[PDB]
Amino acid sequence: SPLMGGFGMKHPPPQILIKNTPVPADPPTAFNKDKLNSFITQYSTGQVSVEIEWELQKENSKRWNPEIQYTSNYYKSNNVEFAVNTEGVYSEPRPIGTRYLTRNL
Amino acid sequence: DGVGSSSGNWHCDSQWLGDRVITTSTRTWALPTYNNHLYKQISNSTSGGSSNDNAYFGYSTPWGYFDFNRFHCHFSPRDWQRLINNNWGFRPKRLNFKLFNIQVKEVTDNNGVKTIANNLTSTVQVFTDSDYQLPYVLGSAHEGCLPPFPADVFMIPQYGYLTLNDGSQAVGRSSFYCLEYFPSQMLRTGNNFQFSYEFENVPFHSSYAHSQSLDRLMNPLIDQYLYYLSKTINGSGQNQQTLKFSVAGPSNMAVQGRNYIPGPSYRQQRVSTTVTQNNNSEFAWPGASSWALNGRNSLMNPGPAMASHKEGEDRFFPLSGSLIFGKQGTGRDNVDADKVMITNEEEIKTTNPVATESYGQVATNHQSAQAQAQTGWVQNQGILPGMVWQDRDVYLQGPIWAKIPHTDGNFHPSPLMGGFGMKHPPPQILIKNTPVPADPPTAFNKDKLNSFITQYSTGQVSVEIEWELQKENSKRWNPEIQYTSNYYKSNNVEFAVNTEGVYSEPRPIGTRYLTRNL
Amino acid sequence: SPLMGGFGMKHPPPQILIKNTPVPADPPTAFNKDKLNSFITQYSTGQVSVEIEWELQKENSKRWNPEIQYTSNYYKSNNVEFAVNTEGVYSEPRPIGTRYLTRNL
Amino acid sequence: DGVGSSSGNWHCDSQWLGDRVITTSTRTWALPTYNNHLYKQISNSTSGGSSNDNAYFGYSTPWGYFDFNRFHCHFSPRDWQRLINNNWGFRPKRLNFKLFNIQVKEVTDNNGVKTIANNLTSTVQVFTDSDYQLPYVLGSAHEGCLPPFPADVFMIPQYGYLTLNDGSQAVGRSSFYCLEYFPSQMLRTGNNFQFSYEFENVPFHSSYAHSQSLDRLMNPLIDQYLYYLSKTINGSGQNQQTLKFSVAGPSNMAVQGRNYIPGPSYRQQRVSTTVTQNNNSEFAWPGASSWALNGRNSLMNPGPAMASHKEGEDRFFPLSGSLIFGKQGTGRDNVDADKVMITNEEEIKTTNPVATESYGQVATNHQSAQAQAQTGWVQNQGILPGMVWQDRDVYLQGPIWAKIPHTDGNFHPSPLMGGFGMKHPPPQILIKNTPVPADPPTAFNKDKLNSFITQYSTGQVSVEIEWELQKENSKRWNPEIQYTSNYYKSNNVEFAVNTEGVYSEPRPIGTRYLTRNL
Repeated sequence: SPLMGGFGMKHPPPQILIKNTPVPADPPTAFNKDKLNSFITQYSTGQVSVEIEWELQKENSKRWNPEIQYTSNYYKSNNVEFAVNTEGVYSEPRPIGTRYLTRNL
Repeated sequence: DGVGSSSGNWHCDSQWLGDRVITTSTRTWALPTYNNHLYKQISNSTSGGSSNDNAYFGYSTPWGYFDFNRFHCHFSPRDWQRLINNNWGFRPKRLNFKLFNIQVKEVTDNNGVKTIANNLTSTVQVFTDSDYQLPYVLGSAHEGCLPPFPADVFMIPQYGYLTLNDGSQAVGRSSFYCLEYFPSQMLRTGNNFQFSYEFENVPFHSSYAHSQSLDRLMNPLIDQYLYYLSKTINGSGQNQQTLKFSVAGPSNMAVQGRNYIPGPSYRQQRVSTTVTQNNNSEFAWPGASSWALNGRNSLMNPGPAMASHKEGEDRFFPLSGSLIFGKQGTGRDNVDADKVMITNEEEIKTTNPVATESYGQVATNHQSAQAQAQTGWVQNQGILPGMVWQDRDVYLQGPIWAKIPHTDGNFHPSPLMGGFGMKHPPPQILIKNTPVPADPPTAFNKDKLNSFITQYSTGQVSVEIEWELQKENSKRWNPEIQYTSNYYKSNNVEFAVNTEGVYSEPRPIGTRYLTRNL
Repeated sequence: SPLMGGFGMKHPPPQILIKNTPVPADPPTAFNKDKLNSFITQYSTGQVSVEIEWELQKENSKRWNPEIQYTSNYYKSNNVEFAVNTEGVYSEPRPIGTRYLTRNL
Repeated sequence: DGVGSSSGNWHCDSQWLGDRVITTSTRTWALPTYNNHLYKQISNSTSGGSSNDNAYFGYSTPWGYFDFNRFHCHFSPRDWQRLINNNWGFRPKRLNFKLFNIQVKEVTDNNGVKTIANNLTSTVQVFTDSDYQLPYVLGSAHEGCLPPFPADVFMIPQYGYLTLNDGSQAVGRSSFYCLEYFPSQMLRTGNNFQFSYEFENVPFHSSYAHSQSLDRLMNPLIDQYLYYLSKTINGSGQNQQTLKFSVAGPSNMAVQGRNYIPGPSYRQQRVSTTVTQNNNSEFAWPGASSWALNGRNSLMNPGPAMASHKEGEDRFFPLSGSLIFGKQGTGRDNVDADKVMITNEEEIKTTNPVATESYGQVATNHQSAQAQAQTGWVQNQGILPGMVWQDRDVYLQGPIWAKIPHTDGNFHPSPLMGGFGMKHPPPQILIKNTPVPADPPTAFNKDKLNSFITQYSTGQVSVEIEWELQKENSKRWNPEIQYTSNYYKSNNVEFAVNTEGVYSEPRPIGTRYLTRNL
């Protein structure tokens, strides 16, 4: 199990590598054997989509009293947590774990 | 399809069948980049607001939206005249919407001069809130709808929404919505977008005016078999108390028994358009009727459907009881009375109470030999069994529909500004230009990109709505009142363009000209 | 809708009425027309079971920030909320509503 | 069935097939009312505890539970002797459990005299935690199991559980379980209860002792083809440094290369049963090995499976390294050494390190002409590749199984007290007398009833377990060591009743008498 947290796999999702194909500038009219070092300045943009299906393990606890749950605080604040600021900057105000429900040992 | 092939044709026409009329309208739109592709938290603090009643909290989105929630977006003045002069009612049935001929442009500024060129590879994103998961802003009479004149090119309004607020601050229950968290179709210059919508069943709008009044439904020739107390004393002194009863008949119609009563009220202040009849004081906000929600006062505007004025009292209006439209070219702030068009609901005076009067009088004590009978003015009256009323009339330039708020209970959810109330109205159609980043640095930087190519998009939008008609079957002998243009000579034709090409709507047009019995 | 909260029905769950059948004591050996007023002192006990099926309306919100949720407080206390005391007394420490999730108006 | 018909028969026997042995045991039980039908919060404050290491928080339930997690509950001494003398291994396969002949009694006290009578209409509730939704208390060596002697009548232990605690207080993560929130069968005197359970696949228990040691697996007649550094200096002064190498052979077995090494360690303190060899100080708790969890120290007891003592050192034991059983009639607190039975694991000295020794020595520096080579005692050693070890032996009076804690990771989850570790062990069987209220008041009172008829229940319980056997196929020529009774005359027969009818187990019996190669 990865020490930083997560799922350890011998064959994880493969690395996806992307590069802009070089586009040479105008070459000299006389042959030169050296590799070209004059290229048209280029960059690329586009959209990327990733879809992941997750399997869930539902809880079947017989605990009587209510569990601890992650919840936002109703108390008034200048900004909504996990939202944008007045300058459009998105922020994550706190780390959120996964361990709120309980089960016996 | 391709760069050199049109993705749609210009459809703008009205087709009149027997019980149905199909309206089609096409417009050319322009969509800029809003908020520089950013979401921004907004509030009365950001806009400088100070009053508690106007405090708000919300977000402004980089998305635009298409709005066609005004009748003139679909009906020409002639079609509107035909509809109102030939039908007792109408209602929308189904909707067809199309986006096509997408054209995305890039703008480059060198020095005080801008050059515009096509960006054939850029995309525009469009999706419909068919599940109604976003705040609905089409239920407010906002600007930015399709122009009434087909030749006008219009700018797509920016989409924004409000959430729960405490002053200029938010609360934990406040919600933040990201419109990129929705699946949306991405369209290049060759692509088009279309969807169909079916209106939920709604009652026909009352495009008629009653030819009878609620207090004059009896036979004027026959007495009732019911009696009334005519006298209490002994006429022509002390100790003169003696009960009396008389038949209620044509000579005294006011005391006849009646099965139904006029609809509810919430009294408005009365304002004259003859300025010297008004009080010499500032009474707008103070004198206005209002309602309160969580400590915030909101103007009662336009409020319950009530008759604007008593017969012959045309100079008076209720302070916030009526829709006010602005004439062409009218300014935004503090314009004179001649620069606006004050609608009136005099047609519903036969069933609805007068906005500036008490509902009636109610007994307030027990009369006796020592105490004279006392009555009190009913300034507001709620719904009572046996009440009947007419809803507010709709107008050519007025709204068409509104979304019924998702609540546990509601009563007669006809929109108070006029139109058809629906739990599932036509969905919001949101559109945005996909950001196109400028040249990024050659060294990786984790910050989000803030340098983008200046872009805007343009194209055509078509909306087709099928309307169901309720024909009139009146046996009235004398001719009806009909909306008509005036033959008398004028410098310009009403509902036409001026010498500068400016289209104007000179007056609001209602729907209630034909008559039917009560 | 009931003003105290709940579901209003013209035909709600019917009233279930229960009574111990009277068991007369020894009657006199001579007939007496008066109704008997001497009965064996009795009481009854047993188990009662009620099963109710509830239909659920799931939430389909597009809200980005986390919702307000009912949660127990982790902070230490002498007793667990909604549990028994050292004397076996069960207690409900607070009223719990139903309105924590949010939706547009 | 009915009041006058038995709901089951007395089944108590052992059936020995070829590779399987089926043990059946029946006992008579008595179940009182616990906590007067109440759930009670318990903690070290309620019991008067003060130390941090012994602080706890939990609940005591009115439910009892059936426990048969000890080998003597199923195996008679003769059956145990056969199993240990004739098999190299064994493991449970399947389970059958029965409750029958339910008898519920009511107790009435008039004045210093109690009368007991049947209550034919009262019920007893039984259910199994097949989904393992309740805290598992069968994994601890608790009293209250079925008696080893079939004629003994036993009292059902009360069920209790512990949750998260901070001192004597609870936290928000603490859980409270109501056992009435589970479906349970209600049984009158005519009803019976039964269920079947299948043991999950577990390795065979090692009921053998190795006839070879891990350091003596080589051929004693042939040299290795590997060398060792025999000398470093120049024998018989200064400047005498010269490397040397020799063949590792039978004459020096300690330096031969080996492929596998003894298993892990965690050193224990050494205690002599000859009291005058021990230090004249109080060293129990202080001198003991421990581990810490959330600031609480818990004794390392019994800890890793390690050899109890070196060859011939029988008088010594590890301070908390071994299971300690009490002789019949032994008191609860501060009993002498002759009143308890100290188990030992000398059979695993061939593969496991000695509990009271260092694992070995490890280099702690770089030797040079100025610094002499230094080594340090490895007092605890974790798992290393190539390690082999034997688990702790099981005993006739020892535990059978335990529940593997539901955690993300574990290593070799064999219970440290001995037995078979299972993620899904035999489920807890919980039993309780249904409360029978006394006469209630004739006027309604909303408070829960606190006046109940004094009741207790009795009946028979039967459990049948099928065990799989691993037969021995040794080629050993000389006879093996076998467990045997001593013929020499004695006042009483071992594993029998006394003149007062008291059954006693005079010694712990292991399983490792047969031998096999390493």
